Amino acid sequence: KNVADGLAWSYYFGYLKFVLPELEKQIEKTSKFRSKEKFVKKMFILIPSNCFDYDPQNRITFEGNTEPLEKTRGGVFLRHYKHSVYEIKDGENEPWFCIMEYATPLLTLYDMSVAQPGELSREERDAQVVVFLRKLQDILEGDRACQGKYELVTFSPDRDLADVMLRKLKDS
Amino acid sequence: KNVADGLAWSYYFGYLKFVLPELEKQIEKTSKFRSKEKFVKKMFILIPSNCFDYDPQNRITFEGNTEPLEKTRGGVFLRHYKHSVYEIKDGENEPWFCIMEYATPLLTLYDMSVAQPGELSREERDAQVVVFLRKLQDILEGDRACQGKYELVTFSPDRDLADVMLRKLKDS
Ligand SMILES: [Ca+2]
Ligand SMILES: [Ca+2]
Ligand SMILES: [Ca+2]
Ligand SMILES: [Ca+2]
Repeated sequence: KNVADGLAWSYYFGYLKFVLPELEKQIEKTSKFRSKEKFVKKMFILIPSNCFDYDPQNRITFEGNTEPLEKTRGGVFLRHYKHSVYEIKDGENEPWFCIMEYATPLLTLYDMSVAQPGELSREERDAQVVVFLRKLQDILEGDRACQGKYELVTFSPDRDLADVMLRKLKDS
Repeated sequence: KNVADGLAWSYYFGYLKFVLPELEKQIEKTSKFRSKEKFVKKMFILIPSNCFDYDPQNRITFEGNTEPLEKTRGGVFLRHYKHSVYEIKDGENEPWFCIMEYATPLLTLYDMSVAQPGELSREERDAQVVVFLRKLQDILEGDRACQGKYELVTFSPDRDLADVMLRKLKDS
């Protein structure tokens, strides 16, 4: 029922609340990318459809991670928040540098329903997913510090990851 | 209602599923701690009570993090999972080295109810919390690979953090 709200409220208060309003800053701390033009300074939250290698042609490549985001809690607990920047080759053209995130709260809905159907039907989850994605927007859409600092991207086997991502970069 | 299950099912499939059965291994990869006895190789999930400095006497200290756990998914997405090891001073006696985690799915219930009461009441949440802790156990309690690799610890202002942790280490 209204549990997809709890997952979306946890993806925000526990992650996107403080990594999004500092994304630009943190990216401007990583030397290897500061003077690297054609780097869309925005977090792309990637959403897969259906069920189970998104890189056949091998256009995408891990190029490192941004400077961690030291956040201490309660005056004792330290936690680092870094992001993985990838390089997407546009044929012979210049390559692109983006930040992609494989959404964990959503993936745990796929993983669960494949391992615990009784608790989460593959269909009962399909409703929980559509609510999560639409709830996640309405939360961020109401946060000025996180506004325009992200983008939701959906792909599939027929929707090649490298292709769809290159499409989103020309319009960002 | 039955949403706390979704939070507990996401903390497992998205984190505890693969960091817990490898904790011992990862800790035995971090040079600074391999030859360091009095290091309880177990993850302590810390739970705070009520609402808002857990270190007055300053007995606890960040001593670094374990070797990250590179986990790639879909053949493209890289993600690092490290843990923060702290040093708890046992008076003039030898010091202890443990792994403490400030639980993210639970903290998002506290943070939320302070910022969005209408969506999550202080009481409606207090139920969601007690269910989460009881749900999280039965999931881990049913996974032999995660069994005995963790421990739930609860504290409060009257329950000094450095103090409560030292009793849990001597009783392991
Ligand atoms: Ca330059
Ligand atoms: Ca690749
Ligand atoms: Ca030694
Ligand atoms: Ca301290």
